[PDB]
Amino acid sequence: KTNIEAYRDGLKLKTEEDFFACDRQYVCQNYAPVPVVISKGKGARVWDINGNEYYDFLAGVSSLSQGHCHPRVIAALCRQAERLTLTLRAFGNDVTGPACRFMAEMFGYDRVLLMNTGAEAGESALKIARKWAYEVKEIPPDSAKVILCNNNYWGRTITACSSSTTFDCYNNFGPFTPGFELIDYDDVGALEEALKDPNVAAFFVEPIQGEGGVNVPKPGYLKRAHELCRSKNVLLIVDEIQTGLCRTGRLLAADHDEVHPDILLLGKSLSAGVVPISAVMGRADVMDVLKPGTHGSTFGGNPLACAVAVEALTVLKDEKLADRAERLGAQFRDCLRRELYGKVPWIKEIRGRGLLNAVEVDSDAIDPNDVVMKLKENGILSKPTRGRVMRFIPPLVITDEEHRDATTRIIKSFLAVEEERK
Amino acid sequence: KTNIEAYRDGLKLKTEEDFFACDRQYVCQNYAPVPVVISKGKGARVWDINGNEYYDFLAGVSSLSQGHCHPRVIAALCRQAERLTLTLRAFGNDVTGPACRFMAEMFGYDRVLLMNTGAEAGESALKIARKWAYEVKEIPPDSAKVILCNNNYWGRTITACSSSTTFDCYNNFGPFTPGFELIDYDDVGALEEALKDPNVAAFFVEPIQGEGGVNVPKPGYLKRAHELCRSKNVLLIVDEIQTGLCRTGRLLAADHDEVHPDILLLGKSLSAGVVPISAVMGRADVMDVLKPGTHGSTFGGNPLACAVAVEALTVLKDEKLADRAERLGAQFRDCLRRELYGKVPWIKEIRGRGLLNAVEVDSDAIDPNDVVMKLKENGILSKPTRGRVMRFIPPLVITDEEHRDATTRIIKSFLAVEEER
Ligand SMILES: *Cc1c(COP(=O)(O)O)cnc(C)c1O
Ligand SMILES: *Cc1c(COP(=O)(O)O)cnc(C)c1O
Repeated sequence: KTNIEAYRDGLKLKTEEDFFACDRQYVCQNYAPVPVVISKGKGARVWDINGNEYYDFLAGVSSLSQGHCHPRVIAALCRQAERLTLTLRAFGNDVTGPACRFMAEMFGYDRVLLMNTGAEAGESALKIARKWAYEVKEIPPDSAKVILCNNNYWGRTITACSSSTTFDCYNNFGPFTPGFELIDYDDVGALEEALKDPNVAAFFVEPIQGEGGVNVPKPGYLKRAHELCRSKNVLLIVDEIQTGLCRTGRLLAADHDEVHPDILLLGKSLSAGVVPISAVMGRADVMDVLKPGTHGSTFGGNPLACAVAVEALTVLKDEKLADRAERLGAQFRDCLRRELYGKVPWIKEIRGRGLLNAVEVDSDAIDPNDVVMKLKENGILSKPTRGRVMRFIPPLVITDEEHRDATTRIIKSFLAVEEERK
Repeated sequence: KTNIEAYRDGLKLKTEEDFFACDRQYVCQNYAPVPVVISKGKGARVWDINGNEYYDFLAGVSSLSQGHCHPRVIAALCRQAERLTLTLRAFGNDVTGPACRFMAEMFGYDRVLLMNTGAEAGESALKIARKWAYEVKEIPPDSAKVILCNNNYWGRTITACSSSTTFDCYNNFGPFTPGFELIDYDDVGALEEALKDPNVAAFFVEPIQGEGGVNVPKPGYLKRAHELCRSKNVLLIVDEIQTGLCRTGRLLAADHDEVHPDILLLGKSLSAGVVPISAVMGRADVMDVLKPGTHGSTFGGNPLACAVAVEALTVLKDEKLADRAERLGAQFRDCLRRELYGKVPWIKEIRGRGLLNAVEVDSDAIDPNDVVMKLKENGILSKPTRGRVMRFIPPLVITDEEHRDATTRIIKSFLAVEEER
């Protein structure tokens, strides 16, 4: 009945290959997808166009923590969408303020800036940190530096490309925005050395590196980093777009170290995967550098996304998804270590916190894509990062039985690829 | 009651003032909003929390061309939202491909890249142009230049600030992304000189500058610019995020000059103001420089936004909103000119195309905000740009009866402010 449905009917796409070809012909070819055509999602499950069921073990890289099509989130979208979707922040409305209050109180910050994407949240935090460094720290104009880590990921703008160490992310996209010092991740001594520069405005870091391969730092990393930064009046910007909102077994992964970020970033599951909405939060004397006219966005803070975000955030609490991720995650890692370590020599490491988990394989010893195909053959959808880091990031709403079943299927896939190697 | 409704009820916010104080306390204060508290929108109209009606003459700066809460668009949102909203482009789905084909065919391009915001579309276009210049033009490493115009606006990223001449956009946000050459808008000679640098990858331009003040260039500008760029193998990137999608009385504002942009940007009304979705479109040999892993976005091309965009775009066609914009916009400029030129001396110029109109005032002879308040007294909601440029950007679905009424109301507001002068 709707225009997309009717247009699609007219195209007579029956087979999965009919869709792959449509995609190849008309869609900018900047992804290499897994060959599946998903048509429905609910909770931890998706179905392809043929009625085949899978567990979704990417979940939007932790954008779907609440599950696909969560009924409450969908009801809140549809109720608000019938009333009002967009005013701009040029006009007041009856949603944006309350939603920013809800977030401010939930995370403990004076001010909430709403943007659309995670990359926009990072851009906005860097602009805040620079303008603050210039106007409050009074460092010389154009000299602000931001420290970031090797293999960081914060998105795909030119400034993010300019602060990346991933070849594909920056190659042939220059010239680059200046002002970035890259240090190793999970290395406190290198941070301490970089903090000797009094031009540093901020250290920008992930509690666990997401795209970089689910890299879990050593105990105390973030606590120690924060102390170093405070002692130099340098802002700690913590990117929780992938790690935040219950994924690691706590509300924020920073909580594991009892760290309250000077600037916090949220996105992804902030909307339960329904619409793009991201947040930058911080104390008043930092956030208030963004005076009227100095920053903006058409859709940032639109009342529809705000309504969705408050529902999505409430589901996290009501369904105790932090406790669920903590419990199931510990079990997943325990299972895989028990049944795969030793028996599968080409597994380099099994790592994670909560339900942010990875199995790094040795890509010289095995074709990583065999594991991906095999997993799919056994009803598990995932996409690696860096070729060799297999990722297991299911929605947090995955039931005990679904998780047990999935774990069994996942173990079986690795063993099957190992058998096949013989 | 959904969570936002129950939470808000608990805050006991009754007056407009209660809402403004809530904003000042919790919302990052990077806007100076007009004092109205909008609760609902329908078509060209909105209502505040006390049930006062207004005409929306900002329309999301042309994000709501289809009106607030277009029933077909909202029905499309809701139907798709029950089925599937996000897969990532890491997995296929049954929506993204067909929506991109729909777009490719409607606008006549080989490849469609879907992103979320207008800024992201601009970023993506600059990346494509730079990479193409390096890989196809073979210009030296890090040497790509992009030409754009004074008073341009394409967003708020650091790289957008780095290429702005607006003090508030860029001030204290550096150091800046290199590789930009700013020239005057609506100046073909300046473009021709700038194109002498063989390291230019692209000229990035708006068919009418939006935030810059609804600056309508001289006849032939875009046509002449495209020819100069082709002469030098430079890409013409046309930002139609504000001007496109029937706003100026044509499908694309570029159509006024019969210009097919080498890279086209859409955004805003691409979703009828319902969810952020933006698009970058271009020929295959340009767009295919974005190889797997070289660009991405979590929400870019998500199925929900696709279903919305297709419905949004079908509305524009089905409701003949280009013809509506042409016809009403001409009637608007003619009435304002006839009743305001000569009678109101502080109006510098009345200008626009279609329903992208502006009235620039002289702010040494009048307070800009007096006009804005009298408009609001008279039921017309607008926000100027650059202080002195009043903007009249209603939804295109505004009825004949509603548009005559609004036109009377705006004329009455300028005349009342002149009387009070
Ligand atoms: C995915 C991601 C981003 C960027 O979010 P987009 O919404 O895709 O721009 C930023 N930071 C981290 C840690 C992420 O995982
Ligand atoms: C509003 C606008 C943009 C930016 O779009 P956002 O979605 O606000 O980032 C870019 N270009 C033009 C011409 C615009 O009017």
